[PDB]
Parts: sequence; C-alpha cells; structure tokens
Amino acid sequence: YMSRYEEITQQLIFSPKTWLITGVAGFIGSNLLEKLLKLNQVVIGLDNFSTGHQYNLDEVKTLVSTEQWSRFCFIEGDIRDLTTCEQVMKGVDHVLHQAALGSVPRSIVDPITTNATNITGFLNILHAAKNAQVQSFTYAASSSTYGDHPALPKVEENIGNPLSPYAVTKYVNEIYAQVYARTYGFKTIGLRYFNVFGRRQDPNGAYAAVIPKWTAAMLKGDDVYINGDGETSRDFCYIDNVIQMNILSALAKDSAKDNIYNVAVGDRTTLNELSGYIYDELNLIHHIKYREFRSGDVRHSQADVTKAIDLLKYRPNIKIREGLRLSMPWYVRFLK
Amino acid sequence: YMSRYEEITQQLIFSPKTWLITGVAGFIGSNLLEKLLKLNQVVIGLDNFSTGHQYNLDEVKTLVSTEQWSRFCFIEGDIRDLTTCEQVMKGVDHVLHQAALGSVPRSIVDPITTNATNITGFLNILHAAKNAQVQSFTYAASSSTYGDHPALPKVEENIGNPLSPYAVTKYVNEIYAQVYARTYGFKTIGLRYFNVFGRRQDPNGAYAAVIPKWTAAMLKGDDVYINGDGETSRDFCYIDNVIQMNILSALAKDSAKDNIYNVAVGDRTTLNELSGYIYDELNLIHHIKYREFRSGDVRHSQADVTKAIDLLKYRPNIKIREGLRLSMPWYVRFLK
Ligand SMILES: NC(=O)c1ccc[n+]([C@@H]2O[C@H](COP(=O)([O-])OP(=O)(O)OC[C@H]3O[C@@H](n4cnc5c(N)ncnc54)[C@H](O)[C@@H]3O)[C@@H](O)[C@H]2O)c1
Ligand SMILES: NC(=O)c1ccc[n+]([C@@H]2O[C@H](COP(=O)([O-])OP(=O)(O)OC[C@H]3O[C@@H](n4cnc5c(N)ncnc54)[C@H](O)[C@@H]3O)[C@@H](O)[C@H]2O)c1
Ligand SMILES: O=c1ccn([C@@H]2O[C@H](COP(=O)(O)OP(=O)(O)O)[C@@H](O)[C@H]2O)c(=O)[nH]1
Ligand SMILES: O=c1ccn([C@@H]2O[C@H](COP(=O)(O)OP(=O)(O)O)[C@@H](O)[C@H]2O)c(=O)[nH]1
Repeated sequence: YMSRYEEITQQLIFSPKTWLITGVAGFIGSNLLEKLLKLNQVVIGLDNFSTGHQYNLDEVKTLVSTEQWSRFCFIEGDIRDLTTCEQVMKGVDHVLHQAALGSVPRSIVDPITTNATNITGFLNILHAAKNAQVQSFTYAASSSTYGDHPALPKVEENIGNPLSPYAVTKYVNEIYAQVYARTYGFKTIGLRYFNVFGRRQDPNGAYAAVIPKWTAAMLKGDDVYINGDGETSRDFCYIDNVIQMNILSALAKDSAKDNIYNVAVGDRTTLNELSGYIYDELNLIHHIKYREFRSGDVRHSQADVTKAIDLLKYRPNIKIREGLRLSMPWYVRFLK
Repeated sequence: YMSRYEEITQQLIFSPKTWLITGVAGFIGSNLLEKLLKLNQVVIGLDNFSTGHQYNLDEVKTLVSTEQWSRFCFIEGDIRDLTTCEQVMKGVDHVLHQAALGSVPRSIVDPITTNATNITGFLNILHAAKNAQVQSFTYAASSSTYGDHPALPKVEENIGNPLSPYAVTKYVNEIYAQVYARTYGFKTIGLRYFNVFGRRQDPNGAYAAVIPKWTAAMLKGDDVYINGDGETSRDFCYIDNVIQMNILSALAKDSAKDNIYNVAVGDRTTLNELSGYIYDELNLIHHIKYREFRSGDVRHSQADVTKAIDLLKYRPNIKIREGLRLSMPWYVRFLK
C-alpha cells in the first residue's frame, strides 16, 4: 500500500486543482498526464514534440473518460520562449516540469541546444511560476549529478564532479531552485530520477534508453549491444514510483519543500543481469555483444531513498522485475 | 620589477598574436584593448553596447597610434548568438572573455536577462573557442562564487552556496569550463575578480560600483551614501592588476590551466576608510549619509592570492591608495 499517496490523491479528487505539465507528450510527462486526468484534475500541457509524440497524447486519450479528457488543454509550444511559459502559467496551482532534452551522449554532442532547453527553458518556467504565484513547483532532476562521487548508495547531500553537460544542466536547475527559495521565498522540489522505465518510453532513435532499446532489439531478433563490460550498474525505477513522487511533492508540507530527493527504489542491477531479466519476461510472452564504454557515462548507481521515505512518506512499490513484467505487454503492442 | 609580466609583455611586442576581447567596450574590456594595442597586438572586439559604451572605444583610439588602431577589428554584436561567436573566433589565438551583465541586484530584478548573457553567452564563446581550437581561453569569474562559505581570506578550492541569480551564472561558467576540459580536453583559466576599480569604470546608472559612484557624488557635492555602519570591507583591486592577470593567464603553461585564480590584492579595506581615501585623493586635485545595509550584501571580502602568485607569477603591485590616486584624474576629466 502507498498510504500517504492514497490520502493525497483523495484530497485532490475532492478539491481538484489546475496542474501544468511541461514535457507532457513525453514518457514521464504523458504518464503524469494519465494519472492526473484519472483524478479529475484540470491539466494544462506544454510540449514542442521534439523528443515527445502526438501519439503519446492519443494513447492517454483512450485511457481516460471523455469528461476527464475534456479537462486537458494541450498547448504546442516551447519552454525557451518566456511569453509561452507565462501564458500557460495562468491560473495554475501546481507545476510539474519535465520538459528537457535528456541523454548524456546527446549533451556531449550538442551542449548548445541542450543548454538552451535544460537551463534557459527551466529558468523561464521557474520564473513564470514564481510570478504567477503557483502553490507548488516540482521539477525533474538527475542522478547523473552525483557524477564521479564513488560512494554507494548515493545520498542527496553528497555529489562529485559532473561527467557530462547533461549533469551540469540538471545540477544548475537545482542551484537556481535553491536560489529562488533564498531570494524570493519561492520553495520547490527537485526530483533526482534514477533510470526510469515503463510504458511510453521511446524505443526508437539514436538516444533510446537501454530498456526500451533492448526490448525492441530482442523482439526484432537483432543484436543486443553492451557499452563496456556490462558491470556498469543502475537503480532502475518503474514510472509509477516517479508518478507517486511527483504528486507527493506537489502537495508536500512546506518544511519538506526547498529540497532535493532521490527517486528510485534502492536496488542495484548490472547491465548483464538486466539482459537476463528482459529476455526472461518477453520469452514468457512467447517470441549479446560487447563494445567500448560510453563516454561521460556514470559507472555504478544505487540510490538511498531514506530521505523521501522520511520526509514525504514515499513508499516505493514496484521493483525492477515486476516493472519489466508490467512493461513488456506494452512494448509488444506498440512494436507489433 | 614584475619580471614575468614584463618578460611576457616584451615577447608580445616582438611576436604579435590575435586576441579576442568580448565586452571590449566595457570597463575591463576597454582597459585590455588599450594595453594590447599599445603592445601592437591584433585585437578582435565584440560588444553589444548593453552596459559598455562607444565613448570608451573613442577614448582608447585617442591613446594609441593610427597603425596600432588599424589592428583592432571591432564587431558590434551579441555573444548570445552562436553564429556571431564563431565568426569572431576565426584565426584567434587568445580569448579574453569579459562580456557579461554584472551586478547582484540587477540579477534579482531580472534573472532571465542575466542568465541569457552570463550562461548562454558564455557557453557560446567557450564552445566556439573549443571548435576554433584557440591557444588560450581566459574568462571573467567572480568572487560571488564563494557564496555563503565562512572562510576569510577566500581560497579558491573552498566555496559555499551561491546567493543570487548572478552568482549562479558565474559559478556555472567555471563548471562548464571544467566539464569542457574533461570532455573535450579544452583547458581554460577562470579569474575570480574582486572589486575591480579604475579608469572607464562607469560612474552612472542604477548599478554603479561604489568607488566611481562616490567619486561622481563627491565632485557634484551629492550625498555619499554608506549602506550600513561602514565596517563592511572589500579587497579593492586596481585595473592594471587585472590586466596583468589576464595576460599571464593567456600565456600560461599547460599545467597552470584548467584552474581558477582569485584576482585581488590580498588586503581588506572598510567602507568608512574608503570614503576617507576617496575624499583625500580628490582634494589634492583641488575641488556623507548613513542608511541601511544593502540586502544580500556580503559583510567582508578579501582574497588569498597565493595560488596566482605561485603558479602564474602574479605581482599585486598596486594597492588601493596608489590606485585611487591614479584613477582620480580620469574621473575629474571624464566629469568636467
Ligand atoms: N527517463 C529517465 O531516466 C530520466 C532520467 C533523468 C532525468 N530525466 C528527466 O525527466 C524529464 C522527462 O524525461 P523523459 O525521460 O520523459 O524523456 P522524454 O524525451 O520522453 O520527454 C521530454 C519531453 O519534453 C519535451 N521537450 C523537450 N524540449 C522541450 C522544449 N524546449 N519545449 C517544450 N517541450 C520540450 C519533449 O518533446 C518530450 O515530450 C526530463 O527533464 C529528463 O531530463 C529522465
Ligand atoms: N568590475 C568588477 O568588480 C567585476 C567583479 C566581478 C566580475 N566582473 C566581471 O568582469 C567582466 C567585465 O566586467 P566590467 O566590470 O568591465 O563590466 P562592464 O559592464 O563595464 O562591461 C561588460 C561589457 O560586456 C558587454 N556585454 C554585455 N552583454 C553582452 C552581450 N550579450 N554581448 C556582447 N557584449 C555584451 C557590455 O556592453 C560591456 O561593454 C564581467 O564578466 C563581469 O561580470 C567584474
Ligand atoms: O544499447 C545500449 C544502450 C545503453 N547501454 C548502457 O546502458 C546504461 C544505461 O544507459 P541509459 O541510456 O538507459 O541511461 P543513463 O544511465 O545514461 O541515463 C549506460 O551505461 C549505457 O552506456 C548499453 O549497454 N547498450
Ligand atoms: O552608494 C553605495 C553603493 C555601494 N555601497 C556599498 O559598497 C559595497 C560594495 O559595493 P559594489 O556595488 O561596489 O560591488 P559588489 O561587492 O556588489 O560586487 C557594498 O557594501 C555596498 O553596500 C555603498 O555603501 N554605497
């Protein structure tokens, strides 16, 4: 049971609010959309369809009622444009900021456009929210910001040298949010996501994440490549745990704001054992090569989620094996 | 005898290089231009006259020869446009990046404009220089990067939380420069300036610095305002020490790069005593109210400049007294 999360969702159903989700047509954003509409929230969505898709919006339309879909206003637009940010902020109570161009290799190859979307666009959105006096502000940050700190598990207070432009941009979101608390009284929550996965995570394109990438390949019968020796390890985190942490953050008591939380489950899986689990799960639904290390890439990752457990009553419920089992049916339909 | 600095300066007289100076129409920038043309260098300038002034350029042309001036190619333009950055980088050897919007209180009122010039702009210039493979890249950092850290004097390796939107931008400049060393092998030198003063430091405008602001006010018989009890203290640094550090850094050996250096004198002067020293030096060239602390002010500021002295052979030869004597005539003229 996710008991605090249950309570807060009950509050929201009784007294519905207006939410802004940026990055709404993406993986996490469209999952957030799905959950908030199922709670009868009024949602304003902003996306530029850079890495996101019209079809993710279509899918969510089919998963919620007509009345629930009638409360969603989608705005095609770009967080880089301050005017657009100010416009979509109007009457908003809660901000969930997911719009960014992710990927560590992407930041290395084009630190410029990435800087514009992940720093300028984050600040545009943070400033507009402040000026609009929204009730809350929760933004996607990154475990990549631990960088080369060798300690396991990772605790929020202790970060190393950033190994990529992506690590920098997400770090800078954190520092702007802390300064906004200091200088305007404007209190936010940054969510350091660790390797999120699940439905509507894009399997296609040069930057696809390992889980949908591999699922896609295992299904096609293609080669499954491993960047390095496969001992590189991660805390894979099923999207529902992320959806919990956003909603808990949006309604956090004030003393729990102006903080950073790890968002994960606390487990460590190497690339090797994941190759296993994925094959296993897909094969129950009836259907290997080493290359060099990926540069900028973090070696090992396991979160410590005590802080979120403590301060927000976060209850991570779905672990890597069940999450894969929950996701593979989606990948089949989508890729059939 | 600044033997190292004199040595380097004698070499440049004999073997001219091409320098790019951003923020060339500004205080520190036009001081750098004056010095480099006097050494017969080739200088490309870039400035959008946002806080800088055509009249500073006109002034530098009065101080150098036709043939020296002939070697200054001036571009009116904006570091926020990447094409403009790459265009001024062509054939450059040494980059002196000074273009930015200074001022803590400016950044509190308008964090977006400050971000755009100080982060996007900086990154455009760093990226263009990396792509053009210049020999050296030296940028204007800030003592605001010390943030809330309680050490005093300030030493480069130990910094705290940044305390305003401006301070975030200047810290992010050093972070990007370190990640660029790490990821592309492009080694830069960041110069944490402390309270620079001297000729062509603008005395006019809401954001004028204390020494020119007070100087203007004393000449006019305007009220000299002291924010606080006047015991507040700074490590005021005459421009020629800053010019010195820029040229030592441009010609630094490789092991001296990817490093930050404080640029100041190492001395601490109070606001009360400064008012006294500005009065005295203006009086030999023949011709006060107490209000509340500026908010987000820093109480005491003083650099440890050991690392510069050691690694770069810096000589902080002009102290505040001498510097104010040298500057006072420039203000008298500029004002009558
Ligand atoms: N998936 C993960 O493992 C993970 C890990 C760390 C951080 N994050 C962060 O979580 C957030 C969501 O990531 P995701 O994994 O859903 O990826 P995603 O690419 O599926 O979604 C990002 C969405 O942002 C939109 N977008 C991008 N730039 C935009 C702009 N300038 N203006 C308007 N919209 C823009 C895209 O079209 C896309 O729909 C991002 O901030 C990302 O950096 C995700
Ligand atoms: N003077 C000090 O005490 C001090 C202290 C800390 C840091 N600095 C830094 O030193 C550098 C030089 O500062 P300064 O004191 O001479 O200030 P300044 O305002 O006199 O000069 C900055 C110059 O940059 C130009 N500029 C600003 N934005 C630009 C843009 N987008 N494109 C092109 N040109 C632009 C201005 O027009 C101006 O000529 C800055 O990076 C500043 O932040 C100065
Ligand atoms: O086809 C692939 C794609 C990714 N990876 C590796 O999987 C890990 C997780 O990468 P992902 O892009 O999913 O997330 P990251 O940890 O960068 O956010 C990284 O070490 C990648 O180099 C891999 O071995 N093969
Ligand atoms: O009219 C003025 C302007 C500034 N200051 C003070 O001078 C110090 C340094 O101010 P400045 O703006 O020169 O540079 P900063 O330290 O912000 O970079 C601070 O104590 C200010 O409160 C002052 O007492 N009176």
